[PDB]
Amino acid sequence: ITGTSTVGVGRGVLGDQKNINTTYSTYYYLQDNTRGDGIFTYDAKYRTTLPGSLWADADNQFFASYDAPAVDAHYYAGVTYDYYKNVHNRLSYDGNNAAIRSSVHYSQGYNNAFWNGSEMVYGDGDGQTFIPLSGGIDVVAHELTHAVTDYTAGLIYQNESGAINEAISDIFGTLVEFYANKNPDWEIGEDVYTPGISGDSLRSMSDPAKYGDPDHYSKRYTGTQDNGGVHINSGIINKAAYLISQGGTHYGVSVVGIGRDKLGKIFYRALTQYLTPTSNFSQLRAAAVQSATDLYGSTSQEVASVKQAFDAVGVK
Ligand SMILES: [Ca+2]
Ligand SMILES: [Ca+2]
Ligand SMILES: [Ca+2]
Ligand SMILES: [Ca+2]
Ligand SMILES: [Zn+2]
Repeated sequence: ITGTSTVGVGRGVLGDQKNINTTYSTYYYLQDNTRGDGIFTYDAKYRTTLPGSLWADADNQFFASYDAPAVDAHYYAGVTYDYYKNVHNRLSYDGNNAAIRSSVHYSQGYNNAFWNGSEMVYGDGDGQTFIPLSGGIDVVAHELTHAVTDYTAGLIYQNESGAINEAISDIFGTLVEFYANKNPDWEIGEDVYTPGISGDSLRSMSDPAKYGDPDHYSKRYTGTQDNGGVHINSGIINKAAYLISQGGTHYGVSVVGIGRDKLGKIFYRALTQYLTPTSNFSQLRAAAVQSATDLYGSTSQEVASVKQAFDAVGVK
């Protein structure tokens, strides 16, 4: 829509108040013109046709409970866009400022969120397993990082490449959560997963085995479910990424952590310059070693920690 940029205020899924960038033209729309070619949020109105209607509001105030998921989708897409721009110098997911689109209230009782190839889609949850999925900044950044992967390495969504694709999304979703300093942690989806239980989450990067995911290459899932285990075997990479950052001893192998910032520089580099559509875990290891080598030198501590981390999860 063509109109005047302005700022509205609302409340997100967890009840927190925030300012959001809106556009005025008769109504106030959720259209942020301050970032790239824009961030646009749509109402799918409980249907599955996409994208739905650009979200329109009469007074620029978004405190209705129906508004909550739109507020957070719109706001967290802007925070993810800022993370990629400021930290990695990348302009939107394609690197050329592509418009970012999201639809909320997709279907009824839908317990998922996803990047479909052209935009982000978020269900409201059934209210028991999940509350509206856009309330989780790690979930929003996870889905938006799939768009980044799609335009760069192009990892196919199955078997080891799909597991890497998923791990990349959990790593950058977590790094975005630390960037916004929103009670950060190494768990995924804990702000929106099971509102009746405290403490749990969908997946853990610091201890994937907590929920039954593998944390070692010898425990990988080799069946056919979940497209060959893309959400299961990602735990091996997540654990390696946690160790590179934080350090620790895992199955007897000691890793000195080098921190989150270096972790994000090494993996962003591996992702945008060395990973290809069919890369497997062993190729991920070699891409990560080469990336740290490029950035810090072959006899740096950084290269040494990437190697120990992959040795600790059994990836050679
Ligand atoms: Ca309103
Ligand atoms: Ca958190
Ligand atoms: Ca988290
Ligand atoms: Ca919970
Ligand atoms: Zn994913």
